[PDB]
Parts: sequence; C-alpha cells; structure tokens
Amino acid sequence: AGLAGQSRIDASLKASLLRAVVERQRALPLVLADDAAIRGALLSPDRPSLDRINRKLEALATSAEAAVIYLIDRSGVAVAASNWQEPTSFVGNDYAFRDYFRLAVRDGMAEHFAMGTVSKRPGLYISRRVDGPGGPLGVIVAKLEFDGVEADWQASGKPAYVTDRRGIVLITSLPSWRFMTTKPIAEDRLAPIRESLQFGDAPLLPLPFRKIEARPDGSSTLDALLPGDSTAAFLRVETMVPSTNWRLEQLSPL
Amino acid sequence: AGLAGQSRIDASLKASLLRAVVERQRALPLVLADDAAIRGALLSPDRPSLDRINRKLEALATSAEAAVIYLIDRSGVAVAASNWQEPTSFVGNDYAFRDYFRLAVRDGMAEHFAMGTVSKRPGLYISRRVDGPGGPLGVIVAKLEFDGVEADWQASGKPAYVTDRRGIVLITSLPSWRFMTTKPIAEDRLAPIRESLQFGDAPLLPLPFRKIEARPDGSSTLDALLPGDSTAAFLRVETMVPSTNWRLEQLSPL
Ligand SMILES: [Ca+2]
Ligand SMILES: [Ca+2]
Repeated sequence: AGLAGQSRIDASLKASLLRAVVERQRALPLVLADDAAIRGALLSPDRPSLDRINRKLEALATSAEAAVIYLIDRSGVAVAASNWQEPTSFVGNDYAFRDYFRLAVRDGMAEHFAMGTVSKRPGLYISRRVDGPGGPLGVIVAKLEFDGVEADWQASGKPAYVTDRRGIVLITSLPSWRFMTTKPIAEDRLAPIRESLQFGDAPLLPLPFRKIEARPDGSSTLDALLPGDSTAAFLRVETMVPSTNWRLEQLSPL
Repeated sequence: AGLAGQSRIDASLKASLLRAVVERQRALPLVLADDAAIRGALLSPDRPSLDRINRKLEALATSAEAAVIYLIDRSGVAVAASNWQEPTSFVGNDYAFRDYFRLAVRDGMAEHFAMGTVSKRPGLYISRRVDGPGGPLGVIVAKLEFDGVEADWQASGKPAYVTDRRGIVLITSLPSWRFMTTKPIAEDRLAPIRESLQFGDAPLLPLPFRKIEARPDGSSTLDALLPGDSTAAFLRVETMVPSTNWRLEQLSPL
C-alpha cells in the first residue's frame, strides 16, 4: 500500500504541468484579443496590415510553441495565420460553424478539443473574441498540440492520460489509447461525439482494462495490455486537472 | 541509482513546469511592448488614454495570473498598472533605477528577480522596452510570483529550489531557504546583492548542507538541516531549467 501516495503526487505533478502548459497557451489569445494591430486589421484591413499580422502571428507561434495561431473575421473567415506561408495555410477557411468561433462570439472566450480538419492532428482549440466598438470584430485562436507533455509523461514510466467529462481519452502518454474510453457510452451519443471531435473515425472502444477493484481511496487495481506488453498488474490514480474540466489518470507498474 | 532515476525525472518535470509558468508571462510584455495603444499612452499621457490602459492591465493580469503588470514612462515614473484600485497601486511610483527598468532601456528586455519593494513578495520582473521613433518611450513590466509553483513543490515531498548563476536560491519549496546559497559569498559582495534583491535582510549564507558525497552519477548524497530539525539524509540532483539561466536542485530522502 506504498505506491498509492507516491503515484498520487506523480499524478498531481502531471496534472499541474498540464495546467501550466494550457495556461502558457491561453495567454496568447488573451493578449491578442486586445491588440491594437489585430484590432486595426479587423476595422480597416488592407494588404500590408494583414501581412504584418501574418508575420506577427508567425513569430508568436514559434515563441509560444503553438501549433497554429490564427485570426478569424466577423463573418467566420480566417484572414491572417501563423501558417500563412504553408500550403496548409488556414488563411481563407470558413470557421463560422466551429464552436471555437461561435462560442468566442457568444461568450468572449472558448476552448474546444478537436482533430484538425486536414491535419488529423489533435489539439485544444483556444479562442477569444476581439471586441469592436459597435461589437464583435472577429475571433483570435491558438491551437495547442500536446506532444511535449506526452513525451514528458512517457519519460516517467507511470503511463498517464486525460479524459473529458464524457470519459474520453483526449491526451495520452500512450498514442494508441488516444480517443478510447473510461466510461460506457450508448447508442444516442456515439455519432454526436465523433462530430464535435472532428474524428468521425473514433473508436470509443474502452481502454483494455480488466479486474478494476477500488481500493479504499478510490484508487484501483488494474490489468492492462499496453501497446507491448501482453498483460500487466498496475495501479490507477485519478486527479482533476486544475483550470480545466479534464481528468488525469496514472497507471503505476509493479 | 534507484533514487537517481526517480529524482532525475521528477526534477526534469519540476523545471518543465517552471518553464511553462515563466513562459506564460514572458508573452505579455512580448506583445504589450509593440501595441500601438501602449505607444500612444506613452506619447499622449491623455487621461482617457491612462484610464483604459489601467483596466486593460487589470484584466490581462487577472487572467494572466501575473501578480502585477505595469507600465513605466521614460523618466521611470510608472503610468498605468493592473493594481490601480488597490491602495498598493504602483501608479506615480518612481522605478527609475530598478534594473528591470534600467536594463530593459539599455538592452530591449530584462528579467530580474527581487523582492516586492513594498510587498516583500519575491518574484520575476519580466520587462520589455516600448520603442518609438526618437528612441525608447517606456517599459512594460509583468511581475510573476512563485507561490503556486512553490506549493506544488511543497506537496511533492522532495525539497527543491532554484538558483541563479550567483548561486543564490530564488525559488524554493522551503521558504526559509530563500536567498540561502550554494557557494559561499564574501563579506563585501553582500551589499550589492541585497541592493539588487531589494532585500537588505537576504540572509545569504550557504544552504545548511553537510557530508556531501558526489557520485559517479553527478548526483550527490548530503545531510541537510530541516527547518526545525532533525537532519535527514538526502540524494541531490541538478538540472538546468530550460530557457532560463536558472538551475534546479532537488532533494530526495533515503
Ligand atoms: Ca478543458
Ligand atoms: Ca532566468
């Protein structure tokens, strides 16, 4: 009964890093939503305005370690992007129907975890409205991908993964386990989830766990196959990721 | 060698986290210092101008979880601040000779660790030069405090602290170790350091470590005096905190 706590801090440590890596990101849209140059662009856009920003956002994505940062207009169209030089440049796409647009518009801020339309590449989409006098002038967006955290967490050998409240493995030190489940889903909500995750493909097959028995703590004994590794005795702890509505779980070996 | 692995990783983690927390703040001056309304406010000390900038910084700092974000003009007087409504408002205060001001003028930027000059709140002061034409118009400063990271650390059960290159502890899981040192310092270089921490009471003695064996690991066993007592034995690891000039040392028990 001695791994319990040890794994329990290991987990609080993981959640914690993940809090901070999300917050690191969140600042970008935060400063950018008020930015006079961002603002300028949206009232009176012209070719040099939008170029300055394309670069301002290019340098920022680099320094912020963001996958993509892009500015969307009032209509839902992307106007400037970090990836503007890429063939995958998001400049000109229609995001009007994405929740990170519409929720940023309704609320001032929004965050939604999804699969890039073309990238098939998982991310937390973070957003903020840009206020106009009059009213909304557009939305700014930053995409956090989490290969860095995941490669941190592989580096422990307590494997770990993060679920949203529907029980869905969004972020994982074990690639294969991305998008499986902790909780039972039923008929009704299977296709709808696909939808929002932009991964109609998704398995929603449950992580290969047998012999779940809840030790007093709400920590659990556990038999897992890993990618490897036919079968394996293990310990499961949980923690809430502060600043998010995600859950973290760490399996400790024996 | 069993503790070494365990502690090598945990410390690596502890840095990464520190990295994410520092980096969260780095971005605000990064952007603030280029923001036309930052500029205007410094070239047009208007009162609408300063009005706005005040809650602008209030809002950003609150979200940012920066402890204070404030804006100094060329003469060093601070002109708008997150905290314009607490009695501890930095507004009208002279910071003309603080290094964070002075070096951001001479160099473009500066990060400087020091005690709150009225608070006794230790923190990083992350500063950026507002250029104009004709030369610099002022500096924008975001102060990062470390109480949250110190509390994540208290929780881990492996005391850890960060030293600059001077050998001084700045961030520490054990509060009474603040401004204790790795290397002895000499009598008359105390003055200038106390003068720069903005803390004449900086104890600046060597950490109370004894009986150090350096390993083949380049980890080291040591005996430490625990605040209160007793002296427990510890394994010590070292890692550079990535993208700072800071260094983290972490003690794990036996
Ligand atoms: Ca969330
Ligand atoms: Ca540094």
